Amino acid sequence: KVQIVYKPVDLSKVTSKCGSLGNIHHKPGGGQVEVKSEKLDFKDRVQSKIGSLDNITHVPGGGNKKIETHKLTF
Amino acid sequence: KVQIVYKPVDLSKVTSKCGSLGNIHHKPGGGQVEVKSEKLDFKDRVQSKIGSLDNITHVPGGGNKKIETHKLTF
Amino acid sequence: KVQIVYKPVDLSKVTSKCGSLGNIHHKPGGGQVEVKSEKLDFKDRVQSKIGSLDNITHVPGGGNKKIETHKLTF
Amino acid sequence: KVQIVYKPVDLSKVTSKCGSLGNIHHKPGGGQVEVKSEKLDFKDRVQSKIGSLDNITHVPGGGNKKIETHKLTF
Amino acid sequence: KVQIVYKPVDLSKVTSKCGSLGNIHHKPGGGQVEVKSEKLDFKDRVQSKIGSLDNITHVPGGGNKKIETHKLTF
Amino acid sequence: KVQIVYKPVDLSKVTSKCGSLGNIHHKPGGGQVEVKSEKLDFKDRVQSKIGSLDNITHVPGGGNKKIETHKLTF
Amino acid sequence: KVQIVYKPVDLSKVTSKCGSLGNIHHKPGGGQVEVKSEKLDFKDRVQSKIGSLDNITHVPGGGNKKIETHKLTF
Amino acid sequence: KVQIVYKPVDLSKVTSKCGSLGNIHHKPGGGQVEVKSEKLDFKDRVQSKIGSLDNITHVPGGGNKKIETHKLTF
Amino acid sequence: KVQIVYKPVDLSKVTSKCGSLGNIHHKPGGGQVEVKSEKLDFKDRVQSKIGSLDNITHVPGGGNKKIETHKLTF
Amino acid sequence: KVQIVYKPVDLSKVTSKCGSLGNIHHKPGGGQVEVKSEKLDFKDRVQSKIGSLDNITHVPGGGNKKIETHKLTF
Repeated sequence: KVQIVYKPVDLSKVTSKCGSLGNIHHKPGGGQVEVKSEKLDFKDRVQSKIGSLDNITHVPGGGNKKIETHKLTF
Repeated sequence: KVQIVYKPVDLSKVTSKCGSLGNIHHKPGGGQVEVKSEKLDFKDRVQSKIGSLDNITHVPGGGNKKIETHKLTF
Repeated sequence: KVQIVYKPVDLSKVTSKCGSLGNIHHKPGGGQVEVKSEKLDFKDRVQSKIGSLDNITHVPGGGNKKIETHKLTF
Repeated sequence: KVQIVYKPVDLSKVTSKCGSLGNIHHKPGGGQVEVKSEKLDFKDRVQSKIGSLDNITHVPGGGNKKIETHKLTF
Repeated sequence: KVQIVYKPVDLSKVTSKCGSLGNIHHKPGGGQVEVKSEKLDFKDRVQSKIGSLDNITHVPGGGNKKIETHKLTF
Repeated sequence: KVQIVYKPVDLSKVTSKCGSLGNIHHKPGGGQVEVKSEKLDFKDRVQSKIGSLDNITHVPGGGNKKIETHKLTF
Repeated sequence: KVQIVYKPVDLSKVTSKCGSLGNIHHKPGGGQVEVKSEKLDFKDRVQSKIGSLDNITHVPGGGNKKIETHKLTF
Repeated sequence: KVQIVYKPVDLSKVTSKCGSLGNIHHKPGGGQVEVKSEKLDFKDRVQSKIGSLDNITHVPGGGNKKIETHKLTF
Repeated sequence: KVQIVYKPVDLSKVTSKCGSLGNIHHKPGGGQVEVKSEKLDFKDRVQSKIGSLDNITHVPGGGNKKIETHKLTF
Repeated sequence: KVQIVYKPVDLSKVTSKCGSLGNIHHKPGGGQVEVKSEKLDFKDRVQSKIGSLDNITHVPGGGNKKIETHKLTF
């Protein structure tokens, strides 16, 4: 006889307050990416990024995160 | 006899407040991406990004996230 | 006879307050990335980033995180 | 007969307050990355970053973290 | 007969207050990274960073951390 | 050339919570009021209360009040 | 050239919590008020209360108050 | 050339918590008030209270108050 | 050229906590007030209270108060 | 050229905690007040209280007070 009770309780908070957010300047000089290759052989669950240039501005009013995993294996 | 009870309880909060958000300038210089190759062989669940240039501005009023996974395997 | 009770309790807080956030300048000089290769053989759960240049500005009003994992194996 | 009770209790806080945050200047000179190779053989859960240049500005209003792991193995 | 009770209690705080944070200048001269190789053979849970140049400015309003691990093995 | 920008931001709150409010007894003994004169001569925006015996019970579930005035004169 | 920018930010709160409020007894003995004169001559914005016996019970669940005035004169 | 920037930030709070409030007894003995004159001559913004016997019970769950004034004169 | 920047930051608090507030007894003996004159001549912003017997019980769960004034004169 | 920067920062607090507040007895013997004159002549911003017998009980759960004044004159 096996009895398993799984009842975690979560009443947590992840929060923020901000009066004013601003005057943000993202102005990098432009750059160069040069990639030289001959043969590309990609097999079986392969993930790739080749030859990439990017500029990202991310300014959320709050970007709080809560990540939660629950796993029960019997 | 096996008895499994799975009843997690979640009353959490992920929140934010922002008075004012703004005056955000994304003005990078333009760049260059150059990719040279000959043979591209991509097989079996392969994901790729080749030769890419991008500019992303992301300014949510709040971009809070809650990610939750529940898995029970018997 | 096996009896397992799993009932962790979480009433925690991850929080922040900020009056004013701003006057942030991201203005790096542009750079160069040059990659030379011949043969790329990527197999079986391989992840890669080759030849990459990037500029990221990340200014959340608060970016608090709560990461939680619960695992029960029987 | 085996009886296991797992009931940890967490009422903790991770918090911060900041009056004013700002006047942050990220202005590095541009640099160069040059990578020369011939054969790239990547197999079985391999993760790589080759030939990379980056500039990151990260200025959260608070970026407090709480990381928690709960594992019960029977 | 085995009876195990696991009930740790945590009411701790990790906190900070800061009146004013600012006037931070990150302005390194640009540098150079040059890597020369021929054969790259990476197998079985291998993680690598080759040929890398980076500039990171990290200025949180508070970046307090609480890391906690709970493990019970029977 | 005159430019006036009036853009105040208000995300405030005035609030209350009360579990239970009650068993309030207003039972003053009766009294007497006597006012005597020969002539009343009232002119030009006169406000008056003469000879009064009022009994008032005021028990709101909350009587939170917010008064806000915005005036711009040019 | 005159430029006026008026942009105050208010994320404040006035609040209260009360578990239980009660068993309040207002039971003053009755009294007497006597006011005598021959003539009342009131002119130009006169406000008056003459000869009064008031009994007031005021028991709000919270009577939190916020008064805010913003005035810009040019 | 005149530039005026008025941008105060307020993230303050006025608060209270009370478990239980009560068993308040207002039971003054009744008294007497006698006021006598022959003539009242009131002019130009006169405010007055003459001959009074008031009994006031004021028991808020919280009577927290916040008064704020912002004035800009040019 | 005149530049005025007014940007004060307020993250303050005025607060109180009280477990229990009560068993307050206001039971003064009744008294007497007698005021006599022949003429009252009040002019130009006169404020007065003549002949009074007031009984006041004031028992807030908290009567925390915050008064703030901001004045900019140019 | 005149540049004035007014940016004070306030992260202060005025607070109190009280376990229990009570058993307060206000029971003065009744008394008498007699005021006599023939004429009252009050002019131009006169504030007065004549002939009074007040009984006041004031028992807040906390009556913490914060008064703040900011004045900039140019």
